Amino acid sequence: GFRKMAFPSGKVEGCMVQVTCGTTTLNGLWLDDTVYCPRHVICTAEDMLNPNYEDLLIRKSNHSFLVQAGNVQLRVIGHSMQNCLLRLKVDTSNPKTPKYKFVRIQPGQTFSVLACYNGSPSGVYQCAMRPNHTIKGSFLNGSCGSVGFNIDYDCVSFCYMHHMELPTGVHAGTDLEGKFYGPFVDRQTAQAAGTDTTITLNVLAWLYAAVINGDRWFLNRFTTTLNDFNLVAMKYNYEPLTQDHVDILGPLSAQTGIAVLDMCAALKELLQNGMNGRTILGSTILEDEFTPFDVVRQCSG
Amino acid sequence: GFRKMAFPSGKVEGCMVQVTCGTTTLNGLWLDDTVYCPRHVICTAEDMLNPNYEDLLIRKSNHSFLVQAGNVQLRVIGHSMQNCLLRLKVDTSNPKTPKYKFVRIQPGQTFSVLACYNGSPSGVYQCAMRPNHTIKGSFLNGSCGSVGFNIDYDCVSFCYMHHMELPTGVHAGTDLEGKFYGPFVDRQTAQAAGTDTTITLNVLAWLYAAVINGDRWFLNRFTTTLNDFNLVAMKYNYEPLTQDHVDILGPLSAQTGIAVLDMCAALKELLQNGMRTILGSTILEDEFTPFDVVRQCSG
Ligand SMILES: *[C@@](O)(CO)[C@H](C[C@@H]1CCNC1=O)NC(=O)[C@H](CC(C)C)NC(=O)c1cc2c(OC)cccc2[nH]1
Ligand SMILES: *[C@@](O)(CO)[C@H](C[C@@H]1CCNC1=O)NC(=O)[C@H](CC(C)C)NC(=O)c1cc2c(OC)cccc2[nH]1
Repeated sequence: GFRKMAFPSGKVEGCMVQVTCGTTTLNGLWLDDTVYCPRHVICTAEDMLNPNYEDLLIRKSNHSFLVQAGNVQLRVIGHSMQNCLLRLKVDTSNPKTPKYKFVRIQPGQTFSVLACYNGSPSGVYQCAMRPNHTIKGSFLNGSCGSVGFNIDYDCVSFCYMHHMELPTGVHAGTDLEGKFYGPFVDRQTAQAAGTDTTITLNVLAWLYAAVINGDRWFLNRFTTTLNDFNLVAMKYNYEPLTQDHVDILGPLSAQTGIAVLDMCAALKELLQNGMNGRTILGSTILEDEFTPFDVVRQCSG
Repeated sequence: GFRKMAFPSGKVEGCMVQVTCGTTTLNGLWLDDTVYCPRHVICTAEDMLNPNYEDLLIRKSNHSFLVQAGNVQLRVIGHSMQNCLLRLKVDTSNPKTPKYKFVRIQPGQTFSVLACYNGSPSGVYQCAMRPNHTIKGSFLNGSCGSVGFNIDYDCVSFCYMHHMELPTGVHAGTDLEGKFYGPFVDRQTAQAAGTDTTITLNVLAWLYAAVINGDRWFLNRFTTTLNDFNLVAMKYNYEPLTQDHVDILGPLSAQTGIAVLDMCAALKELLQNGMRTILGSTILEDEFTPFDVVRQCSG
């Protein structure tokens, strides 16, 4: 079969802690002797409308922060601001720290989210970095500080820390350097994102995954040039496909025997005609949150 | 919006091992000093076509089993078969054993699956046990012995151990007592599942989830008996509701003030007259249980 699959979250669960400053509590990520968390933990409800973060942070001391790993309190021995995050130095190192890296994910790429509440892991799901730099996640009150990550041979690449839910229900956050993805700001305001687009490379990978798993009703005897495909794709708010993206689909094309441009012609027909009550891999819409890597990993190992 | 979400898998990852007999390898579950795994690990590829498990197990000794946590071997000191599983006693009690229970889930219930290969966890996803006793999973060669589970208050309830991929691409397995879900058997044969039906309980949970989010156009001024609903639902390939299903809907019914039977009358009208959108599609979702809805609406 074919399902949306997240990385096993164990390596990340062992890093989640709770951070409290006054009456504000959120999640933190404890790696070696540092705890990372969103900086708005230092704000009161009144500060959040227009916070002068450097001004608010200089008024805090080490004992202002209560850090808890389960029932155990970790003593904060230093603090510094890391863009929209705080870096809290603690007096003990996390023995459960995996091999890790901090990466800045690009639009179209996917990652797993470990949703946490009060320092306790609660759920794990897969998300994609949207072209408009939001993520379509599922986060409730207390989820700030939850992280997004990928795993490669026991190394955890952390790429996202959660901060905000927009009025439309989509989400905004930062990388682990504290830099927001997109034009968002950590202030208590209603913020709109730019117009989103469909991740074309991922839709094509998902159509290849459908062929690999028996679904091929949408295929046709036609072909298209890359430019003619891109003209139709842009008309429907889909990202243009570059020659680099065609090359990425090489392995999936060689596996199914379907040329990349032949799959583009099938997608062009789907965009123009529609699905007309039919389904692809159980879905009634074109799915764009599976990368070619996600498809290859799930079908081949 | 709603999405499939799995439980954090760490407590289960700490229990995954690999079990090998000859060149046949699969996954096992290590809890305290016992390792549970599919009994077909004792078969060569040719033995699987028509195996006599009792006879095949007589010639296996404790020294025949290679159990590994990573590349660390755990010595087997006892073995027994329990239905379609093997229970191997090992010389080491797993320090990472969470608080746990073994449960046999009912059709319609959801659970997380930790797909494993060679004892190494690879991915996690949420599955629903279909009324035909299959799951629409994603499994490759080497996935046998992967487990399904739910976590409630740091207690892991194990409910599924993977054994087979049917010719239609759906999957079959057993509970942690080795009893298959459905009429399947552990042999290398093409087996067919019965025709599947829609999980009525979960469609009702999805309607309550829509009401919780302010989408309530489909509610009507009538009610139905459970029997009248069951008779109409079966004409639409929907499962009949049981007293347990009505009980499970208790919290959602109290939260919205919609009696379960009043919601069945709304669903009955949707079935007989069609659909407009709900949350906000024309297709009703049947893989989110009443617990899944509460978990994503209330937190
Ligand atoms: C964090 O848990 C707070 O620590 C929280 C997570 C969201 C709550 C619900 N779902 C979530 O994803 N984030 C916030 O509450 C942030 C805090 C900022 C960065 C200081 N704020 C918002 O997400 C936010 C504020 C407003 C708003 O105002 C006025 C109006 C409309 C939307 C909105 N979202
Ligand atoms: C286990 O990993 C074996 O240890 C394996 C898992 C499947 C392989 C691929 N995807 C999976 O989910 N299970 C099997 O290979 C089982 C072994 C049995 C229980 C002894 N066999 C099947 O799943 C199986 C056999 C046949 C078949 O024959 C002939 C014909 C059609 C389908 C089919 N499935």
